[PDB]
Amino acid sequence: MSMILKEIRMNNFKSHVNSRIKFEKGIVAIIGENGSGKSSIFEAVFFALFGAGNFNYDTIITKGKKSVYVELDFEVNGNNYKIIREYDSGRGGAKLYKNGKPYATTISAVNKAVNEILGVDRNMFLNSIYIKQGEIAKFLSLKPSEKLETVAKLLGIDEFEKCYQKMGEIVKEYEKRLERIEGELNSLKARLKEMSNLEKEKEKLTKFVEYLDKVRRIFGRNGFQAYLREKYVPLIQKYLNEAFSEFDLPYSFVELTKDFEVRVHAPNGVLTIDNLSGGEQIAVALSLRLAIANALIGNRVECIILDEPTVYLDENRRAKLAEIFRKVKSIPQMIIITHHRELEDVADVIINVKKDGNVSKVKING
Amino acid sequence: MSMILKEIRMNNFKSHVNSRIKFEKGIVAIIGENGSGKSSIFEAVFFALFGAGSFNYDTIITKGKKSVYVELDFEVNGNNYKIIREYDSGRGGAKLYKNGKPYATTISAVNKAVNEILGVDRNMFLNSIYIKQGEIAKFLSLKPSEKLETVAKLLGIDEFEKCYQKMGEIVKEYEKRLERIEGELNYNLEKEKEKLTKFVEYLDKVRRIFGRNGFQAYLREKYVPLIQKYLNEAFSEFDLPYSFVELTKDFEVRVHAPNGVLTIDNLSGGEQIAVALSLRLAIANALIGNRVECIILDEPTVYLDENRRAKLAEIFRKVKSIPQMIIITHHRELEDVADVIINVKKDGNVSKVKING
Ligand SMILES: Nc1ncnc2c1ncn2[C@@H]1O[C@H](COP(=O)(O)OP(=O)(O)O)[C@@H](O)[C@H]1O
Ligand SMILES: Nc1ncnc2c1ncn2[C@@H]1O[C@H](COP(=O)(O)OP(=O)(O)O)[C@@H](O)[C@H]1O
Ligand SMILES: [Mg+2]
Ligand SMILES: [Mg+2]
Repeated sequence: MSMILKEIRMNNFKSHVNSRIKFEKGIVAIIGENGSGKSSIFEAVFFALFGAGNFNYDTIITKGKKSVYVELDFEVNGNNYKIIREYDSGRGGAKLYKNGKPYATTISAVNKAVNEILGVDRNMFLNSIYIKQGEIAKFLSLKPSEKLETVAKLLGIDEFEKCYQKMGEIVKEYEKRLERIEGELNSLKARLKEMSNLEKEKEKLTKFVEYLDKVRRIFGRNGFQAYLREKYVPLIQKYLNEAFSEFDLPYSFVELTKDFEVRVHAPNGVLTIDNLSGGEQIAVALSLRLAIANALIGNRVECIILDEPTVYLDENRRAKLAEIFRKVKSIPQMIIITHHRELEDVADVIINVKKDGNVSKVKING
Repeated sequence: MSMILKEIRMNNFKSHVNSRIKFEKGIVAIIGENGSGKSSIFEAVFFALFGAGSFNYDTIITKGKKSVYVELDFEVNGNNYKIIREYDSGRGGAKLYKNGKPYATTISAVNKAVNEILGVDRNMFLNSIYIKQGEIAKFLSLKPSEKLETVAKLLGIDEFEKCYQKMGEIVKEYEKRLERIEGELNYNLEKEKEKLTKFVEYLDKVRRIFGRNGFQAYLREKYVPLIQKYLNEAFSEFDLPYSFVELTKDFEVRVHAPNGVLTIDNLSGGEQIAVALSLRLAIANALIGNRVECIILDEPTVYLDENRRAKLAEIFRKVKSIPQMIIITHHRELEDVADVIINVKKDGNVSKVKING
């Protein structure tokens, strides 16, 4: 389930000693000089949604201060939630309202409530709503085989591989111990009791080893991983094709393979993103990233946040992406953070951020 | 396998726009005012070894800049590696040399090469070479609960607990589908139904046989003998007045003194610190299999009262088994305890590194 952001109030959150930003649907541009406090705005949003995870409040509390307060009004499934998360000199606290009425009141409940509502862990969610600095540029830069890799990372594949490997550890540990035992099996009372128990341990470990190995395969490449691929690929390919129509790409059919290779079927070829022209390469890259976000949540994303989406792009490409932005319609609320003033011409609502001597200020114009 | 650090060159890495530090064996003290750029030096070392973990390049690139470059020369098993990891405006890259000759050239290969070389994941390694500010202090004050706990936190019980959740969340998913299946079966690929019900089975077998104390156990039968052995070898080097030190299968220290077994919260204050460093150092040896080559203590003195800072200083004098012990701090005194001394001074947002005495 995807949310639509509505409003946030913050107290002593890094450079935002006292800010109150209201978001609207359509295309919102958050324009402000580098370091003016743009990104903090969202860290606070995510702080409001999941709170501390054990991290250090020294990182979000305004330097000098010893208390921070974030209040976020968002919307999931039409229902309007207000979540407040505060911290005052050691004493934490959090509460969650639903359509005006109290719903959760303890840090523990609120966290549980929030995850019950969104339907995904903090990471899955974060990747379905937040696109990091110049990601679309870094992507076109990766070698083809690295473009597959980051799709898998975004889907949480590597997550399971990482576990496949930890299980591997345990397996081997139990195997070397089965060697350390087999050897030991090859005063007189205890020597015999120990011998029996060494046999006993042998029966115990050779049993767990088999288990682990099976559950190790499930974390592996053709276990749950393959399953996840088999589940997302189709969804991504469906949204990839919607995007191609939306951003008006001259191809009637885009395919995503299990390995996550984007294949664009054209007249005389079955090309890859790298075969596309810079203009189209940008379009496809956004399409893919927007698709993944859809796949991570199930349906279509409500709100998508693009942090400095035009960062490592030349002057000509920045312009193309700007035009591609103008095409977006299928995403109720797209938030664009940037220092490029031009992008304002692509927004329905603009929010200006300007640091005033280590104190972020927010004004609405355009 | 443990490494010995030799040298690192960095470009636009946080406060180090252009620094080049050369490390030497024995005891190296990295002294510099708070915030002068000491710790970044090592973040860069670790950046050179594993690259952007899972990460935001905005965090390591000098503010204003849009490119960072780290070049680390280290040594594992006598072999001398030079690993270079760079990032220029979106375009990443990495290469690894071995004894002068190219060995790995792609980010993907280098990472794979590095892990093939060290023999442990980024975390296991990191804990076998980097003692985080406070760790020591945490062992002299934390309750007997925290201790025996915070110990396993080091052996990696956390990473194992995430896979514990994964497992439960994979059974949940397998059940969501096993559902759709039954649905479709009422209102050939019933074989998928078999594969899934079978996995949900294996998953629950391990899920229970490893519950909250599943890894707890596994850990005890892998690091404990070693933590002890190494914990002992430390007691000797430090000249502790005990012939033997036991490690309860619960990661608790049992010092053996003439008047029977003695506990940590009952030993000499000066030995408290001494024992604490021995335990931590031991845990580092266990994590890697053999004796650590290089051990980095980041501000190992913070949280200690005047007197204790002095004791630890003197216990650092005794450390001869570790070929390279790197001390980071903003306590000038400690330079007395160093063979080499690297000074770090921030010159208006730009770290500078000098060599002295
Ligand atoms: N803990 C803090 N207390 C007060 N100000 C902070 C804190 N942490 C960071 N800042 C300020 O916030 C700025 C960085 O904010 P950020 O939102 O990342 O900017 P932007 O996204 O506009 O590039 C820095 O300019 C810094 O001075
Ligand atoms: N990305 C960055 N670009 C430039 N300077 C940075 C960056 N990140 C941190 N710093 C600066 O470096 C200092 C922190 O460096 P650090 O090496 O952690 O210090 P120390 O270890 O001496 O306490 C802070 O003083 C901070 O202002
Ligand atoms: Mg930003
Ligand atoms: Mg430091």
